[PDB]
Amino acid sequence: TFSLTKTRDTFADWFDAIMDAAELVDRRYPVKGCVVFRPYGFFMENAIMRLCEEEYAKVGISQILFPTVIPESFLKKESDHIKGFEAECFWVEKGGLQPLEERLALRPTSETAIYSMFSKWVRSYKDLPLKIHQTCTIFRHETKNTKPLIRVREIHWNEAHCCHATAEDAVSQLSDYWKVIDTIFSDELCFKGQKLRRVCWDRFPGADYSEVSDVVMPCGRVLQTAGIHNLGQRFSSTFDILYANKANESVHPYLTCAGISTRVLACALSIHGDSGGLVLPPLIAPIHVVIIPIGCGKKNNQESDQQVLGKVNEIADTLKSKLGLRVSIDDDFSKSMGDKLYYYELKGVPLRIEVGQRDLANGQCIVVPRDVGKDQKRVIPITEVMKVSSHTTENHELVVKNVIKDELDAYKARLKEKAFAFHNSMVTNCKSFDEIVACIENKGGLARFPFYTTEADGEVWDKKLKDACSAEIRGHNPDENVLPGEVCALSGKPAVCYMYCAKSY
Amino acid sequence: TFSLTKTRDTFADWFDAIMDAAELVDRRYPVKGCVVFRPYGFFMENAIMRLCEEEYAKVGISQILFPTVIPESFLKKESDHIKGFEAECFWVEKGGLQPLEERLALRPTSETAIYSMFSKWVRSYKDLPLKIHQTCTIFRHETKNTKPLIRVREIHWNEAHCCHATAEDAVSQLSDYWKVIDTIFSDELCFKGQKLRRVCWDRFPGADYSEVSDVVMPCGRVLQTAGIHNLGQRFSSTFDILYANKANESVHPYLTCAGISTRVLACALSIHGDSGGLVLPPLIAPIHVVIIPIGCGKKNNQESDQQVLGKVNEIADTLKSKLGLRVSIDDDFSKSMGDKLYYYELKGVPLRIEVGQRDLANGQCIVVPRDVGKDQKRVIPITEVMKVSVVKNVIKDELDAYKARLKEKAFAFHNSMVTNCKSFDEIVACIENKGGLARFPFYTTEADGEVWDKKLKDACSAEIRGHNPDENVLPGEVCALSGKPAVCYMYCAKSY
Ligand SMILES: Nc1ncnc2c1ncn2[C@@H]1O[C@H](COP(=O)(O)OC(=O)[C@@H]2CCCN2)[C@@H](O)[C@H]1O
Ligand SMILES: Nc1ncnc2c1ncn2[C@@H]1O[C@H](COP(=O)(O)OC(=O)[C@@H]2CCCN2)[C@@H](O)[C@H]1O
Repeated sequence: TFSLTKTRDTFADWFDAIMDAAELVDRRYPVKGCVVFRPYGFFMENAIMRLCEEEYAKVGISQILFPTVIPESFLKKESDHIKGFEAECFWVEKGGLQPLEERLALRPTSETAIYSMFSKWVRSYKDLPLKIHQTCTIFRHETKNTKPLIRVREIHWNEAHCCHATAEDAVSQLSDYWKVIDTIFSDELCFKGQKLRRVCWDRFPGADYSEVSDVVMPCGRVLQTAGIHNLGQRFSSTFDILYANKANESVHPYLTCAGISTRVLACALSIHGDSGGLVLPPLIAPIHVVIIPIGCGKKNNQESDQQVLGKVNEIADTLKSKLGLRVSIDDDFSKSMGDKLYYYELKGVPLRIEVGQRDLANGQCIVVPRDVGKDQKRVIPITEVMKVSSHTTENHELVVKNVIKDELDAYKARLKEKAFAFHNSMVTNCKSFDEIVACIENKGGLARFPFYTTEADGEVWDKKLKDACSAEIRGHNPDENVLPGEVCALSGKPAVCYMYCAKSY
Repeated sequence: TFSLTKTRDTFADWFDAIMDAAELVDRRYPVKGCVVFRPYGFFMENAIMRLCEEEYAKVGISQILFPTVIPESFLKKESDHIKGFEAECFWVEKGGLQPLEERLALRPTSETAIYSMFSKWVRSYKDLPLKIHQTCTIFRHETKNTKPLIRVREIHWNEAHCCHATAEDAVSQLSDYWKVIDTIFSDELCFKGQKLRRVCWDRFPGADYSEVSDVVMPCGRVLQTAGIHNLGQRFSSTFDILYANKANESVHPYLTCAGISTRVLACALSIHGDSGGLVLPPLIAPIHVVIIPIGCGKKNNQESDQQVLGKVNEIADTLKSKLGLRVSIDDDFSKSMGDKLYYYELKGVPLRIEVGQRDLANGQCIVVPRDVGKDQKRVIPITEVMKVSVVKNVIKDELDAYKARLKEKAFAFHNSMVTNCKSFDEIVACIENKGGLARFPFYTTEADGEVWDKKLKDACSAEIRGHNPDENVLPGEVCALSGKPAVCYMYCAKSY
């Protein structure tokens, strides 16, 4: 029976227990770090990735699918990329009883395979921009201490890869990627991450620079939940991607990529969760609304039951047909309300509506959002609940309005406000080594501090911080401008940026 | 430039040529049988699997995702299953530079993985039924004569697996799978296959029996394009799946499964295609309607061009926003009208809308369906094209009429490729000259029938595919081969 307040000290146990109790994943598959996505959990993952796919389509990035297997000669082409990943590669060496003539790696990430094909698809400036993405699984062997969604050896994800005529287009693409992240993470999943330029000594292998969303988790560690990279022209030279420009000069195009995985789901579940279990944003709720008939099955009350059950159906049909909501009806009269409520709250269903004989007589039903619970139940007339208004805007877009929709939207907005407040509370300004360390140890989250360099010699301080408190310098936000005359918290030299330090997953 | 006629003799080449010219897939990925799905092709495959997912969801089959890797120990548990699939296993043997403790197989199909987990998930009758499906790729190493979508080594597919309390529930599940297949194949993709109980000597390895859709391709060979299987209790025993029933008895549940792959897309493209290239059912058309401004860029005619382009945008906006259709505008004036026509013809765009000054002055536009072409173009008032009011619109009507024309023709093709035979000679003669499916009354559905299968393969390289149990045997009907009373009508064909 799941009942555990979700705090810094308890989160790790809370997460493992909720994974099982809500039947999201099954870790008992006998391959370490390869977890079964069970139905209730997979619906959430699929919803997140479908949204990504949909949003990528709107900004001209086309969905494709590559094979899982990458030939060894592809994977070894780019030096810095392969050294970064070679320990992570599963190798296929036989087909049946016979050895393959060329070994095949299961993709740890798809740059080497995709850019080998870009080399063929890109011959002229006419072929650019070339923007694709795929939703698939990748494979990482060396992943240690596996945790569902957060650190696994088979990882469900989406990767976008774009080929650009110029440096400026490449830079502009990064903003397009960030637009999609904000839509997914904040507008839809109601949480926030710290946007950073990753420290240059820990860039994506092969990248010219790497930008990330480091999300504060309830334990106080950060989780890298988006990776958005400018690969420059390095891969284009290695994989011989060349296009003839308008002057018929042969040019190496720029490459960019963006990746999100099951960690996005990890964040949404973890940040919004409470002592009763899950609290799901509407996007990823397999059931937006559970309607529960109450007080049925009484003696010589078969007629009243039919009327109650009849109205429950008319509510369900309106919510499904007119609003597109996912609705369930729990008409199992053997189960007590206590046991039903436990279960639906455990599973994080945003709204329950209770309809019974008495309330039906008064023309009312009870609507209870998941985050605030029974104490702040809403009495809403049944007529109002059935009330749907619609209009068409200038752009011929249908705008539907309804109280249950309003309640879902208000629910989202409360989750968002609470999640953003949590993030904001876990960014702490520090003016010294000691203040950063005490923050990491006592509070967790991100320690923000002015720092003297964004260049490679900053790694010296990354190591001291790691040794002192196991926190690492994650990066800085270039859009945050340092005040003149501010000094570096660590060296005393003039500050050129604010670095962010944290314990990482 | 693509202009290959699509006949029984040219189909194989026609298929290879249009895969490339339409940029559906890319065979130049240098692992044999592992092809890239390019954007235009992937839209199609994705539309088909999303529909399958949606339909399965509507009948209580929930989507899940299992790992790609299956440990060797799991894979070898069911004797006939492993004998059926061992040759086709890619074996993962190293993690980094280090050999793996236990070999991992890339899933050739997921029964052994999934039923190991059913064992853990099933405890009592209240856990049943348990119904799942997944869209993913599987791996079959031994596949030869690879051909995109039809015969590949990495195969994009959907597989559904259900666990049932009774034998009757398992039989009823097969009917649900079949309704979904009919929806996808016929209602949406506008083609037909022959439903058969697969001959018992050629069942799915580990199945009690197999049901299939064998679809007639333009070359006259048949392609197994759906596989729907009753696994009985065999796997449940092997993987220790047990449930406590209402009377607290420990009993084995019944398992069923169903699979569709990239072959569905293959059939749709192949059956509807013509000498101009693809002809796409609306479900898999990345673009339903291409709108083309015509007669623009003339000397001193910039005013009239912006009127034409303005109206072209108004039509696109109405079709996109009000009706939900996928619409593309080709206003690139640097390209010839001939090159545009050829391209959208080749890519199979259901409808072409042409808008020019001349037609704009009469308040009209030209609508050309892809299947019938410019000889049967429609001249439709623009106000009617813009009129939207169940949603009704003349362009939506043209897409529906187009869809119905595709179905009628593909169904007629199927029907013309089923030939009734009353003797061994007629079967051989049908197979050798006409192709398609040879249907004949036959004395048994059981294992002794394989003697005649062997004789037929030796004569003309055709095999007995199976029989449809729904077909009534005419009173007094005799077996075409033995003269004994017929108990079924077998279907024989050359296979892919
Ligand atoms: N073990 C794991 N378990 C779960 N999620 C993970 C794991 N490892 C990484 N992720 C998730 O994959 C995301 C993208 O990977 P990235 O940042 O290294 O960039 C790229 O790879 C580029 C972009 C696509 C093509 N390559 C990571 O940010 C993390 O959220
Ligand atoms: N090499 C290939 N290339 C393209 N498509 C293929 C290929 N091989 C097979 N198919 C396609 O996969 C389908 C399912 O395979 P099935 O019939 O043996 O049944 C099952 O597997 C059960 C049901 C799912 C879980 N197990 C085949 O009908 C064919 O359409």
